[PDB]
Amino acid sequence: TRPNHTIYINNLNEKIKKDELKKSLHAIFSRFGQILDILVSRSLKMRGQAFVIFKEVSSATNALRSMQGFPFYDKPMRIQYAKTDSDIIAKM
RNA sequence: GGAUGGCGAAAGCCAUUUCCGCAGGCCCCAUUGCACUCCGGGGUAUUGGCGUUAGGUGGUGGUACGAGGUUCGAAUCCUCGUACCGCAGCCA
Ligand SMILES: [K+]
Ligand SMILES: [Mg+2]
Ligand SMILES: [Mg+2]
Ligand SMILES: [Mg+2]
Ligand SMILES: [Mg+2]
Ligand SMILES: [Mg+2]
Ligand SMILES: [Mg+2]
Ligand SMILES: [Mg+2]
Ligand SMILES: [Mg+2]
Repeated sequence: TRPNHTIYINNLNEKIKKDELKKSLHAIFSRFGQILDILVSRSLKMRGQAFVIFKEVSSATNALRSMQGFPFYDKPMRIQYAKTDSDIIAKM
């Protein structure tokens, strides 16, 4: 557990189309602090996972302790910090 | 794409097709995966469109050619249109 600007989320319902997932994720997470970006992919290795990048590490960390396990589409979210800064954060 | 026919030396472009295929509907298998350019696979439906970067309307930049205007005349500047290309969305 090494605090990062980006929370990593897996165990997401894989049926949900992309656009919808982002929309829903943004509604739930944008209320923990300002969000800079949400990355969703439905590649063989990326599906079921989502990368939410807050603007301040204090937000990401708060979202984590709070949304951990939260129902989402009949599936508990499993959240963690992202093993590595996100492209936009690092350049900055 | 294959085949067949048309102009061609090919490139290509056109056409046809109860050959194969693509996006869109609907099901099924597989994946618990730490990424930032994308990207598993299969069955069935399969009109129309397209042809592996594989559908469409209208829209924004571009490339191409055309028209009107600019001008003495323009290959310049201006706008309009069309074909295509990367693009966002929406629809299939
Ligand atoms: K045919
Ligand atoms: Mg052929
Ligand atoms: Mg021929
Ligand atoms: Mg001939
Ligand atoms: Mg041909
Ligand atoms: Mg299909
Ligand atoms: Mg298929
Ligand atoms: Mg002229
Ligand atoms: Mg004149």
